[PDB]
Amino acid sequence: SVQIVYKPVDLSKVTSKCGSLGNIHHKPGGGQVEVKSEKLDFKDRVQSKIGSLDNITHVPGGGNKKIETHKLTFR
Amino acid sequence: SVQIVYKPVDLSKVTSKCGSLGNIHHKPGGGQVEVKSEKLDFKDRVQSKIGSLDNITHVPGGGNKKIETHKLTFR
Amino acid sequence: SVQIVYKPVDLSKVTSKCGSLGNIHHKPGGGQVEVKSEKLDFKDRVQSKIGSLDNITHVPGGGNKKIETHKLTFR
Amino acid sequence: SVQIVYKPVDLSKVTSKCGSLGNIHHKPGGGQVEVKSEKLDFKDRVQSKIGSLDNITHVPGGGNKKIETHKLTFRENAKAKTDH
Amino acid sequence: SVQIVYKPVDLSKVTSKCGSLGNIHHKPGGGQVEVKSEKLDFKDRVQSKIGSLDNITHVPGGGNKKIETHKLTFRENAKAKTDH
Amino acid sequence: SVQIVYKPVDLSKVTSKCGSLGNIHHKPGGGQVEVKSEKLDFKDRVQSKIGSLDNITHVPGGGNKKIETHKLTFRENAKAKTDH
Repeated sequence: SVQIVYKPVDLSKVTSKCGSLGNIHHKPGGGQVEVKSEKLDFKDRVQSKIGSLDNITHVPGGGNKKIETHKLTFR
Repeated sequence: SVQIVYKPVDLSKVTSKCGSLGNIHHKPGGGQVEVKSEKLDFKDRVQSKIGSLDNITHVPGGGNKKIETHKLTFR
Repeated sequence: SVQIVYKPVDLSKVTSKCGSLGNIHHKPGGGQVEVKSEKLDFKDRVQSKIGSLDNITHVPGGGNKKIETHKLTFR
Repeated sequence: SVQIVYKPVDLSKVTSKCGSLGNIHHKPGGGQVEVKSEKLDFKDRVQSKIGSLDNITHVPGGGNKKIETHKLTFRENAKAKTDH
Repeated sequence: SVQIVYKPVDLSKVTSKCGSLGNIHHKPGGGQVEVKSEKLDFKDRVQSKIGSLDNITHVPGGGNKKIETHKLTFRENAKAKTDH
Repeated sequence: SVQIVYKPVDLSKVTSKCGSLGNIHHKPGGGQVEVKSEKLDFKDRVQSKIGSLDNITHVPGGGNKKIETHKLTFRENAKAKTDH
């Protein structure tokens, strides 16, 4: 007489938390920004920021791969 | 006499939380921004931000893959 | 006599939360933005933001792939 | 309980006088201006100017400017909650 | 309990006088201006300017400027909570 | 309990006088200007300027400038909690 019980239990959790989570920003814009000139003159490939607020999250990551295999072979 | 009981249990979870989640921004616009010139002159490939607020989330990621296989072979 | 009981159980879950979720923005427009000149001249491939508010979510990601295969073979 | 008295007073006096603002007086007594062009060839996205002799005025001045701002803020409350 | 008296006073006197702002008196007695162009050849994204003798004036000045900002803030409250 | 009295007084006297600001007087009696161009050849993203004799004037001055700022803050509260 033969009895096989195959009863594995998976309660696991796989989680990613990526980028900006749960932050508090209080009054971040304040105070003077003054740019006084005669000429501003920007040519090829210029990036300029004057008194700007800029929140960027770039998330190429945070991916999850979960692989499971079950084999019972009886002969 | 042979008895096989194949009863695997999966209660698992696979999760991505990606980008900007649950952030608080309180009064982020405030203060003077002043740009004073006789000329502003912007030519090829210029990016300019004056007093702007900018929230960007780019998420190429956060994908989930969940592969499972079951075999019972009896001979 | 042979008895086979193939009864695998799947209550698992696969989830994506991608982009901007549950964020709070309170009075984000505020303060003076003043741009003051006798000439503004923007030419080829110029991007300009003056006092603008901008929320961008781009999500190429967040995709889910769930694969399961079940084989019972009896000989 | 709460008493707010908001009684700002303006009694200011502003005076401006301007004689001449931004006039063009244009009294050429003689001579000439000559602009000759003969074999021009302009193609994709050309901007061109030949023989500029403009008389131009921009006079936003002479007057006085006041910016005046008041705010009284009483018990401004904000509350923000995130849970996940 | 709470008394706010907001009684700012402006009694200021502001006086401007300007004689001439930003006029052009173009009064040439004689001579000449000549601009001559022949075989000009302009293609992709050319900006060009040949022979400019403009008289141009920009006068935002002469007058007085004041900025005057008042704020009174009483019991401003912000509260922020994150849980996760 | 709480009494706020906000009584700033401006009694300022401000005076400007300007004679001439930023005029062009242009009375050439004679002579010449000549701008000759014969075989110009301009392509991708040329900016060019030839023979400039412009009279240009920028006068924001002459008047007095004041920036005056008042803030009174009574019991401003901010509180922030993060938990995870």
